[PDB]
Amino acid sequence: SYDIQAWKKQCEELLNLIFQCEDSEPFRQPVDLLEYPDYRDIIDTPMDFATVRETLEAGNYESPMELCKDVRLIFSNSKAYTPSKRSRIYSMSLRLSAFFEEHISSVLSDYKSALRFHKRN
Ligand SMILES: COCCNC(=O)N1CCN(C(=O)c2cccs2)CC1
Repeated sequence: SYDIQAWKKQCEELLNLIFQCEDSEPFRQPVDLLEYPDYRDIIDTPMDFATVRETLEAGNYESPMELCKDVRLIFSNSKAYTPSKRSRIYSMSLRLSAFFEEHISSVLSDYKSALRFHKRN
């Protein structure tokens, strides 16, 4: 299954599955500072799923590993901001992270396999 470009549409599909999840509700767009005045005291590099989709659709990811690093940053930002491990929004992040990781694993494997096949000779 050696298509080097297949990851992109697979990532567009998994973003659609994430935008149909109620658990993505907090992570679709940026944190408003009026609501969270200290957010940028704690979080150096904001990230949200609309920004990930924009970066993909513009052609500014070279690999699904780059997309995966930004999605992971959405979840580490929630872990760094939460004042408790049992907050609503951090709890939503952990379920959404599990869903993401379950679905991205074959996208990554298939892409890495395709590059190795390309380089074989
Ligand atoms: C509806 O969503 C609006 C945009 N998102 C947003 O305001 N936030 C998600 C990122 N945040 C967090 O993960 C945490 C908050 C409380 C604990 S963690 C901080 C608030």
